[PDB]
Amino acid sequence: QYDISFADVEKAHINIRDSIHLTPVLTSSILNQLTGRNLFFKCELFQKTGSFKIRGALNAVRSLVPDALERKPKAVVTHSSGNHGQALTYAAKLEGIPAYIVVPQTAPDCKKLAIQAYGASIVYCEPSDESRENVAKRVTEETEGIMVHPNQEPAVIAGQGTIALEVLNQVPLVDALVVPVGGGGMLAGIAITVKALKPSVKVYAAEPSNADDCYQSKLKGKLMPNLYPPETIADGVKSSIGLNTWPIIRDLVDDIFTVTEDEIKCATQLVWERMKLLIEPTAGVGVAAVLSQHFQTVSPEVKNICIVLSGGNVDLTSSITW
Amino acid sequence: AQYDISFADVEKAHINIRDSIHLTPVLTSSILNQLTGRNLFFKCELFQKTGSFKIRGALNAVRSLVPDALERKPKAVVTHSSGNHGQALTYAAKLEGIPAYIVVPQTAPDCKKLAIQAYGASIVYCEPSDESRENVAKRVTEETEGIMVHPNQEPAVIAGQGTIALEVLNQVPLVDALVVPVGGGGMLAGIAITVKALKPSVKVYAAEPSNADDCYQSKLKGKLMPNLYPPETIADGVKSSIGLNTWPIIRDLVDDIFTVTEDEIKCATQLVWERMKLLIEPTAGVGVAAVLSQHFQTVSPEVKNICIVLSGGNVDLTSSITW
Ligand SMILES: [Ca+2]
Ligand SMILES: [Ca+2]
Ligand SMILES: [Mg+2]
Ligand code: NA
Ligand code: NA
Ligand code: NA
Repeated sequence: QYDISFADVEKAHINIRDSIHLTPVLTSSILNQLTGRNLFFKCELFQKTGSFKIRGALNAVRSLVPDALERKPKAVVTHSSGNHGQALTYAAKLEGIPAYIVVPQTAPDCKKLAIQAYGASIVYCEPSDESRENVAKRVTEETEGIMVHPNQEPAVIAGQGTIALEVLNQVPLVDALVVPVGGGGMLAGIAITVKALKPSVKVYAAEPSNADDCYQSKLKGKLMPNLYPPETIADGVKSSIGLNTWPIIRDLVDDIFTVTEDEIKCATQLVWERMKLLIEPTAGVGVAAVLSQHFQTVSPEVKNICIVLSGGNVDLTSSITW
Repeated sequence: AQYDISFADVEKAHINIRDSIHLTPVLTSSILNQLTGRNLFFKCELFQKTGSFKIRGALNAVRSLVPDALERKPKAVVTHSSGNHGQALTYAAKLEGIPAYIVVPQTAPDCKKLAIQAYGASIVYCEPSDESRENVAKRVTEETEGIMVHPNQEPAVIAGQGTIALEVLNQVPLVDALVVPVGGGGMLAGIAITVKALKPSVKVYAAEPSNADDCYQSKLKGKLMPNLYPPETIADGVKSSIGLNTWPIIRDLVDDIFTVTEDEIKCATQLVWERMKLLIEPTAGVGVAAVLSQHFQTVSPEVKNICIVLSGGNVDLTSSITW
C-alpha cells in the first residue's frame, strides 16, 4: 500500500544491525514533572555519525542496486551535506566504496571543509537545480553509483523505521512516540513500524512552526511543501515532506504539534542543562512539542511517551547564543 | 588496617539512599576505545540527581547524622557550598522536607544569589571573613537544630560515594579497573573500600590535575602532603586536598595516581562533549584525560576493561566557550 512495508523495516534492521548502536533510552525526573507525562528519550544523538541517519544510509548502501546490470553500488552520491551526507559517507566507507557530495559553488567555506573532514569527495555544481540534477546524475552514471535521497528513498525510510523496533522493545509500555519531522523519512518509517506492530501506540510529529509544511499538509489533506526555504534554528528539518513520505504521514501519523523558535531554543537548553545531553536544536523540536500548550490536548491515557533525540551534531562554539 | 568506614557502611548507605537516587547507566564510546586501546565504560554520574554523584554521600549523611538537640532527626541542613556539594545537600534536604540554608558573605555577586535560590537554598548572610562564615554557620545550625555535612571527610559521605562502585561492579562484571577523579578523596576512598572488599583484583586508579597534585605527592612520599596553596585549575570540583579521614584509605587501597595537565583536561572534556555528546563538567574530564595520557598507555594490557567515573555535569553553558 505504501512505498515501504513493515517487512522492509525488518530487512533493514537485519541489514544494518551489525554496524549501528542500539542506542539507550534515558529518563529524566525533571522533564517528567514539567510535562505531566512519563517520558523516555531514545538517544539517537549517540548513534554512529551523531544522528539516526546512519540507519537509512547504511540500508540504502546495502540494498540498492545502481543498474539492472550491476547488483553492487560502486559509489554513493547525494546533494545533502549535513547529517545525511555525513551518515552516507560513513556507510560508504564501511562498504569500501567512495562517497560524492554534490555542492553548489556558493556553499560556505565551513561546509566544504566539513564534508572533506568526514571523508567524502566534493563535486561542484551551479546553485541552479538544473545544474545540481545534471551534476548528481552525471556523477552517479560515471561512478556506477547510487543516488541516495535523505528522506524520500524507500530504503532510507525503511532504515529509519528501525528506531521504532528498538523503542517498542526497550519501552514495552510505551503509549506514544514523538518524532521531529523534516522530509518525514524518520516519521514515516516509524509510523509504518508502529502501526504494523502495535497500532494502539500513537505516533506524533513535532515540527517548527516556521517550517510547518507537515502540519499544513495534514491540515489540508494534501501535500503542501514550504513555498520558500524556511528560517529555523532546527537546521535538520528544513526539508519539506515529499511524495513518498506524505501518504504514510497522512494515513498513519496521529497528530502534528508545531513549536516556535523560542520553544525549540528553550527545550534544547533544558535538555543540555537538566539532562546533560548535547542534542542539536533540531532534536529539541520533539521535546518542545511535548512541553507545548497544544500537547495538553493529548489524552491523559497517553502516559508513557518516547521522544526521539534525533541527533547530536552541534557546533557548540556558536550554539549557546543562537 | 581499619579506617573511618568499612564496606558494611557502604552496604548501609546503599539501602539508605537507593530509593531516591538514579542507578546511573554505563555508556561506551568506539572512538575513545580506539584512542586509548582499551575497552572503556563510562559511569554516568553526570545524570545523577543534582547533576553529580554528591547526592549519594549527602543523602546518606542527611539520613544518618543526628543534630545536637532533643529530636534525633535533623530539622535543617546548613551549608557553605554553592557548588556540587551544596546543591546535593539542598536536594537531600528537600527530600526530607527540611529547609536548607546557605551562608553567603554580604558581598557575593547578585548573579550568584539568584543561582543559589534557583536550587532552593535559603540564603543566610554573613560578613565576608572566615570567622564570620564559620560563626554564622554554627549559629544557624544550632538555632535550626540542623546538621552540617563535610564534602569529603564525613564518614557518612564517604560511605555514600562508595555506592558508585557497588553499581559499577554489577554493571560491568568483567571490569579490571576504576578510574576516579580525586579532590578531597571522599569518592576515591569510598570507591576503594568497596572495590577492595568486593573484588580486590580490580584496580582502583585516581586521576588528578598536575596543578593540584597533592594526592600524587602524598602517595609518592607515603605521607599526607596537602597543596601548599589553593590550586588554580579548570577542574573546580577537585581543588580540595585529601584529608585525614580519606588519606589512610587512599594510601593503602588505591593502586596508582595519574596526573593530567590543564590542556589535557580541557582537551578530554571537549572530546567527550564532541564525540560522546555528554555534557560533563571539566572536573569529570580529569579521569578521561587520565586514561588518554601517556603514563596510562604504559599500564598493563591485562587491565582491559576500564570504568571511568564521569562524576558531574554541572557546567556553566555560557562559559563553555574558552572553558
Ligand atoms: Ca516542515
Ligand atoms: Ca589534588
Ligand atoms: Mg497504556
Ligand atoms: Na543508476
Ligand atoms: Na525486530
Ligand atoms: Na511513491
